[PDB]
Amino acid sequence: MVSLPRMVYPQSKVLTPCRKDVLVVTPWLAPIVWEGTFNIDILNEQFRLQNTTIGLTVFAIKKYVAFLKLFLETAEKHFMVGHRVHYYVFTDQPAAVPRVTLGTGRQLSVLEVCERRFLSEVDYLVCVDVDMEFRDHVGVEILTPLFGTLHPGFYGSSREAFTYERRPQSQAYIPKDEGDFYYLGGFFGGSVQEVQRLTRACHQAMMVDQANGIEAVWHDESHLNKYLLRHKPTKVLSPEYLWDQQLLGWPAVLRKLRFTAVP
Ligand SMILES: [Hg+2]
Ligand SMILES: [Hg+2]
Ligand SMILES: [Hg+2]
Ligand SMILES: [Hg+2]
Repeated sequence: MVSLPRMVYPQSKVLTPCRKDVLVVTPWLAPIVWEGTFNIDILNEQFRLQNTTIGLTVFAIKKYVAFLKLFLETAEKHFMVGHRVHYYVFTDQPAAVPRVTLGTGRQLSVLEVCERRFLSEVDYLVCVDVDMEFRDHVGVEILTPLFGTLHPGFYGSSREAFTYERRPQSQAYIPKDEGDFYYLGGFFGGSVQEVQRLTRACHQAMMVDQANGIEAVWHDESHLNKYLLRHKPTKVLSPEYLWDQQLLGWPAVLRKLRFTAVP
């Protein structure tokens, strides 16, 4: 709760939008994080003064353990650098986890495949897929109670085109006239409490679907979209945060490609 120290930075012009090519705030007043919308120095101050600890979770089973080295090494270069980080690697091959050199204040836990642990060890949880690599800054600008990430292939599409689950028989059902954005199942997070609420909710919904003999079109992702539609995220990350340059190239609208799929 302490006050920020004296800081010197350029003034923001009230009569000058920061980005004139994209939407930077949702209808429920949640910021949409694009390069240029934030001053990382101010945000780093706020979060360091709180001695914020960020948990980063990834599941690496079978052949996916092969992606851990690059994932962890690039995260060390771009993920929450300067802040306390705790990586949680869930895997069926504990011995196959690469020994990556970590910066100070950063640790890694290998869990073989304990929620109570999270509440006690980190302030925020970030959940992503392992077959990725960081290519640019991914920092505290994303931290908030609950956040979703705009899917790179649908940020410019009409909602009718969103690949939401369209069957009323599914708990993830979302009609053609509903929906704000199409979020990625591979990059979401927020406070431990909000994240556990989301996963707990999606777990129950998927069980209901299973019992009813139905499986959502895009599984976990379909349910995450239903959850975020009914519980608006406090921050929305732009496609900068999960991109696939091989399939989508590098649009002018993207000033940075921070987290990407591995070819
Ligand atoms: Hg998680
Ligand atoms: Hg859900
Ligand atoms: Hg689930
Ligand atoms: Hg989910």
